[PDB]
Amino acid sequence: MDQNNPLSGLTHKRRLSALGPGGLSRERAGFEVRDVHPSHYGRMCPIET
DNA sequence: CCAGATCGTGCGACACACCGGGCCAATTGGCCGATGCCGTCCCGCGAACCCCTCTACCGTGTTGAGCAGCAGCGGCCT
Repeated sequence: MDQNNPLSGLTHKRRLSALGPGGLSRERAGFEVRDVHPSHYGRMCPIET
């Protein structure tokens, strides 16, 4: 857990990660899975990454 | 004006300067010689330490991209 301050701890939760066991690895993602789809509106923040 | 500080000079004392004598104190420091406790070693036995061996109802299966070489096949050529 990341405990610099209340905001950092809260933002450690509410995090969606696309890489891990069963996901896609860091070096393999193209440039289409790293884009802001127009369906992100209200489901995933386009600024905070 | 003239009298003590400074110094000259003088007499003595005198603290040693000598360089040579003639004995001594302190203080030895060696181990001398004699006595005694510890290191080393050679067993002595025993606890453990590691290796080898055998047991016979029977039981039968584990991403993308780039570049290059090989196998199968269409189709001439004889």
